[PDB]
Amino acid sequence: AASGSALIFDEEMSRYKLLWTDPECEIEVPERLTVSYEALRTHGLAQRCKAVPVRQATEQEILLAHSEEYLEAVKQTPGMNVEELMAFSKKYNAVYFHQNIYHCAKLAAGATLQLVDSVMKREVRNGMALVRPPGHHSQRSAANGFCVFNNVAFAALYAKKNYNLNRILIVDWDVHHGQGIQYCFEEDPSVLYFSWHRYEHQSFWPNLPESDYSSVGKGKGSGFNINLPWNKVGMTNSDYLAAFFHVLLPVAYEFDPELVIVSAGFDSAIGDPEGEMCALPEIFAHLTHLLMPLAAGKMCVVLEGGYNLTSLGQSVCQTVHSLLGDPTPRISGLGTACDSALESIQNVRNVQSSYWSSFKHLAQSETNDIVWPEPLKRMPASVRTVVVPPPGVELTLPKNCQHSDISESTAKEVQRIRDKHFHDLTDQNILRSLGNIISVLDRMMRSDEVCNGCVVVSDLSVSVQCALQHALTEPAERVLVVYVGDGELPVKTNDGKVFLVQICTKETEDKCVNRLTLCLREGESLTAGFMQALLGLILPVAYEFNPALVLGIVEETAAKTRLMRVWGHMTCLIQGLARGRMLTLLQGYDKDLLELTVSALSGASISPLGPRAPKPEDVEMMEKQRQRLQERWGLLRCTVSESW
Ligand SMILES: O=C(CCCCCCC(=O)Nc1ccccc1)NO
Ligand SMILES: [K+]
Ligand SMILES: [K+]
Ligand code: NA
Ligand SMILES: [Zn+2]
Repeated sequence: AASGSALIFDEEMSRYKLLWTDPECEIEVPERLTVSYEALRTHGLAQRCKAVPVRQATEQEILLAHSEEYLEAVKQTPGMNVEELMAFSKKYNAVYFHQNIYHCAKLAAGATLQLVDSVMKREVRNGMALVRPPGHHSQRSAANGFCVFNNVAFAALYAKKNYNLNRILIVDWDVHHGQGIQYCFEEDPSVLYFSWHRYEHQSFWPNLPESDYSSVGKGKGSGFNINLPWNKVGMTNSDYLAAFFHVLLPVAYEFDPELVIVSAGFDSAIGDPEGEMCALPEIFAHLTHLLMPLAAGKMCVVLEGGYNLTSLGQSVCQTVHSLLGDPTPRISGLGTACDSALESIQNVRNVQSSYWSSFKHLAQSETNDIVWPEPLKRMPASVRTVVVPPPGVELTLPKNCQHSDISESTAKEVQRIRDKHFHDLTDQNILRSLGNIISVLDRMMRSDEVCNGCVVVSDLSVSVQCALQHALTEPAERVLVVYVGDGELPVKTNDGKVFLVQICTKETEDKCVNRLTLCLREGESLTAGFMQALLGLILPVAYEFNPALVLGIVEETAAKTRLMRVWGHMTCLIQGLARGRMLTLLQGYDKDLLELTVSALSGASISPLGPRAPKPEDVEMMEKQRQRLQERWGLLRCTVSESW
């Protein structure tokens, strides 16, 4: 199984620049590459990636996406003087040429192909190519928007041809629309293109009607092009995450790509003079993290734009941190997307409802100078995951996992807690597990040596009570509890410090807004239903709640239901919260569930779900939960609110 993250970079790509006055092009500078690599070096991140050399894309590889006429014309630019390069540049929109840009364009494209090969050959899990010139605007026969050749279109075409892939996801989170990519794949159902972009009702460059939400693809490709236009500037973390939870992720997990390619322009970040958005560099840690469970982790991140040298370096670092598996930063202050964003989101969801299961209930009425704080450090835990199996059970752990050793003080605390709240308890196995829970929690909370943990337990109520209560003291300001099982737990949600997600079998009305109860009907559609709940309900609320610790709980009766085909996906996605600090209590020994839990907790790749559609009874149940909760938890909203 693949390990490591590739970093593809070469300083030759900084050796072309603009040679005449052009206020429109002067932002695209060599230093974008320099500053990004050096930020990766400053933070120790480049040193932890597998350096993979660049190469030239061959003529045959260029012709996968471009015409002979356009290649032949670009092939002449190395012989041109400055006057001739100016004349040639003026034939295109917002692009400049330089004696060395053809060379660099072949390197940017070859670097991307190097990244695809490394990932697809399983030499690395994932990676990032830091390239110039960018590519997502270039077209079959035109340079455009600082782009000469379409680096990301190459990668998907090349991955199709040489690895016989049937499903490729391209995510373009650059602030501009990648119209070159859209045109390349508009008729192709094998490539799903998603782009958000500043649009402002078509007044923002490149000013194209087909960058609107109504362009869904053409022909056999209808439904595999998704445009989310931003019609105001100032979009925040909340807007970007609303886009992911309510548009991109439901479609991406249903598509089930075999490879993910990211057109990663960071001009969508705060401070950028082109984007004028307000999302913090830390959001890219989460945009990367939320997509990493797809395609068994096979993700190729390719640099596009980004022009504020400061937010550029920080956003590159946040992305590579997540590719390397470092713990995600906590995102505070999340809430409803703004009204303009909710309008764009509801519009794209409505036009896409003809094509995607997650949105299908919408189709009929029966169914429905700028400055910001420096990012904190993101250091991997010495031991990522600690595991406490039943006594005697030895298991093969991934290289970054360990078994627990109850201390003397810990043992005194269990006696104290025993001598207050469970006085008639002497079952020295339970008392061992309570020492295990406290020992694990103290390593998670106090030390940065250990990130998360999993403890197998016998008695739920005493273990849950001591886990939760021990977390609340020694401050964990807020605790998210995720319980798979029936019955009521010793968990009080009447103070705002605990949010409880319960996935159960009995349909029970819940009364207050700090509890989300999901009764999913039994059957084969249960896997699709849980995934829809996870992306569209659980993750929006959890992200807004912003817990300091996550407590997972699985009762023994549920440990062999179809609902635990998704346990790995939830465990990976839920580590976007609380900087990955999650304690899981498994009731009873299940060898596989404990293996899967530890695997996901440790950051391993997880198997795809493959293939369908969920029961309409479940969709109605979930939308009733959204109605009940979205006034309190605005990140749940995916429509504009009713004005009174
Ligand atoms: O980042 C990019 C390319 C940016 C496209 C060029 C912007 C168009 C423009 O008109 N820019 C401008 C002109 C004058 C003054 C300031 C900006 N794609 O992802
Ligand atoms: K974009
Ligand atoms: K397509
Ligand atoms: Na021009
Ligand atoms: Zn851009």
